[PDB]
Amino acid sequence: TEIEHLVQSVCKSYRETCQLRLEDLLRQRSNIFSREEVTGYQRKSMWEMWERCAHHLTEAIQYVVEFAKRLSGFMELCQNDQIVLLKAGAMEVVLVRMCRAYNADNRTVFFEGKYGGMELFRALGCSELISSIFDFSHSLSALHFSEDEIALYTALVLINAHRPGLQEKRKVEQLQYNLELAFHHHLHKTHRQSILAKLPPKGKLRSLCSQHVERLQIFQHLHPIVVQAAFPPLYKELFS
Ligand SMILES: CC(C)CCC[C@@H](C)[C@H]1CC[C@H]2[C@@H]3CC=C4C[C@@H](O)CC[C@]4(C)[C@H]3CC[C@]12C
Ligand SMILES: Cc1cc2c(s1)c(-c1ccc(C(=O)O)cc1)nn2C(=O)c1c(Cl)cccc1Cl
Repeated sequence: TEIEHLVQSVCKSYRETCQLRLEDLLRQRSNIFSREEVTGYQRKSMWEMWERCAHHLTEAIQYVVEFAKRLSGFMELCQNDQIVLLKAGAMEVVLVRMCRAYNADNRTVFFEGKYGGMELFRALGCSELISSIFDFSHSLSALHFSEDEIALYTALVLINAHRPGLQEKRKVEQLQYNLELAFHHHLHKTHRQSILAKLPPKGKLRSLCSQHVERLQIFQHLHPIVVQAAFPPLYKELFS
């Protein structure tokens, strides 16, 4: 019963913070940037595409923070542990969330109101990183994640008692074990335990996210965006 309540409260936090509705993303699959619109994005300055992408990624991060803040027990952790878990996992969650807005049939992503391929981002000059982000979304797309699966799986991406630097490791372990039981219970109930052998290897998500954040840091160093900072303790760890 506590476990059914936890499934309900994780799914509710996800629903309130998912940013884009799955029904909207699936309906808009036929709404694809024209050749003319793609060329318009490619001709934009590296620095304007950077400003647009940095602002979208900031907002995506801020929704993952509100998601974490609404997870049962997260706000009862010490601030040090909250920041450790968000600093390690918030961008891993953004990259997982991306698969909902990715169409494997044509290798497009929902960006600024329509679907486009990775060639939309040509001006940024990051083709190998962007290709690795699209390939990651392409792998995840094969799971056909349900909304509840993405919610419980992303909760576990964040609530990981193995992150270095935790001060109350036993408190994070308690949350982790309850979220693992919630997730395994839900998969059993839905006859979806077969996704467990297909989830990304932990190291893949960590290295891809580490490369992504390092690229964002390089862009931010060369051309700082102004951030609407909502979570000062976490902002202070990423920006300088
Ligand atoms: C490496 C940097 C400079 C470039 C990254 C380019 C691409 C991969 C970025 C730029 C804007 C990003 C999107 C911004 C917002 C969201 C909404 C979120 O709900 C899921 C991920 C998603 C859909 C992001 C996917 C990745 C994305 C499309
Ligand atoms: C694990 C994390 C990575 C990451 C986080 S958290 C944040 C962030 C954002 C907002 C707040 C807040 O207080 O509103 C707090 C944190 N930005 N960010 C980045 O990689 C990033 C981005 Cl998205 C854009 C430009 C430069 C950079 Cl470095």
